[PDB]
Amino acid sequence: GLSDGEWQQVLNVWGKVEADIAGHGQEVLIRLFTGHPETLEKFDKFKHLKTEAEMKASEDLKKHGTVVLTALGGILKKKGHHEAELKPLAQSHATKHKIPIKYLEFISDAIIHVLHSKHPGDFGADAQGAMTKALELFRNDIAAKYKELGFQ
Ligand code: HEM
Repeated sequence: GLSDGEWQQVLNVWGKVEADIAGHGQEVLIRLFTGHPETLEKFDKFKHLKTEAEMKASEDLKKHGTVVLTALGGILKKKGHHEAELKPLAQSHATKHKIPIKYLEFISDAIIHVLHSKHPGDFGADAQGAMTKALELFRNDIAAKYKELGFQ
């Protein structure tokens, strides 16, 4: 649960992402894969990537970063009223992709890391607080659907 002022911060931060969605999405995925190499094994289409240079050169990885962040941005713009948008993603990630909730924690922290890396000094303490709460709400509502499905 976020206040109006916290949502305002979230959507202000998101404007930074929307200026370069593919560059942000690429770096989020690279931070996830290099920091937590077990996550790469969930992607049949990226498991061939052995080095970060290959990851950086992959146009399909940048494409997938755009897909991921476009979906997250659509959820964030709902300011918590995201049941219809979140349900299909929870279902596909539990039943088809088999993504443990832990990996959603990993990517949440990676988003925070990339924002500081690309906007040093321009991602203030209030903005980090609000973004973190929004990603926690997203993860918690996914977790509720995972529990319904019995997925661990
Ligand atoms: C911010 C969190 C994330 C968002 C918004 C997101 C969004 C999406 C979307 C929109 C798709 C395509 C449609 C679908 O299959 O449902 C997708 C595919 C996928 N997601 Fe996620 N995702 C997230 C986190 C992750 C994480 C943490 C992993 C694994 C570590 C992951 C693994 C996958 C895989 C394996 C696919 C299928 C890729 C393919 O072969 O084309 N997702 N995701």
